[PDB]
Amino acid sequence: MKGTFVGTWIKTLRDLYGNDVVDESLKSVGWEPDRVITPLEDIDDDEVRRIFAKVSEKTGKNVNEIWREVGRQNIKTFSEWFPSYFAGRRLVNFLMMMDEVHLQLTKMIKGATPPRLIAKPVAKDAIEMEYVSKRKMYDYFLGLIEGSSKFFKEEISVEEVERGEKDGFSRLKVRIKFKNPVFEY
Ligand code: HEM
Repeated sequence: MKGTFVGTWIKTLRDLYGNDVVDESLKSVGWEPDRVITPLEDIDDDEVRRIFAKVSEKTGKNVNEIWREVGRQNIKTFSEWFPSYFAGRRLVNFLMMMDEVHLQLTKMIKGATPPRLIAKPVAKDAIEMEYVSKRKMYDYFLGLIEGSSKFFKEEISVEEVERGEKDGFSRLKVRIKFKNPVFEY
């Protein structure tokens, strides 16, 4: 994973659980709590897992709940960094462009493997969106959806339809219902 994003995650963990909890967890992995994450570096997926596992241990919070909350908070951060994706858009449009955004933002990186986030209309007031990734970040995905709803101040209902692994990929399909219509033309 990329550095300052994970850096973002770590910052969020500090806000939720305190500096003490986070410092120790970073220390348990061989980091200095005040280690600088450079603007370019990349941090391994498996060290992230270990960090989150330790924060879970020390807070008693299940790691899936922690990921969900990190996802909910992360949307705000992405609005600081990529304001154009948020400006002048409604929630439905925002969610519908996510698959492309993740391709566009990683296409320059050798060996990149972004999540796929394909969405399509399934009713006049609803989309189905499918998470597809080797990383199995199901709760982060769901949390990001919830955080988007909060950020845009547009209420939604989210129903999980399918979950599981296939072809070496994790997949999670949800149906998202918007409060008033969005696919009538
Ligand atoms: C402006 C908003 C957003 C931006 C700029 C953004 C960008 C990114 C980028 C660059 C990555 C790293 C991908 C990689 O290193 O392979 C990532 C990870 C991820 N993104 Fe987003 N994202 C945004 C919002 C969302 C939303 C709304 C969702 C779901 C609906 C989402 C789902 C995910 C997930 C689940 C990951 C973890 C990587 C994985 O599971 O494979 N993101 N995001």
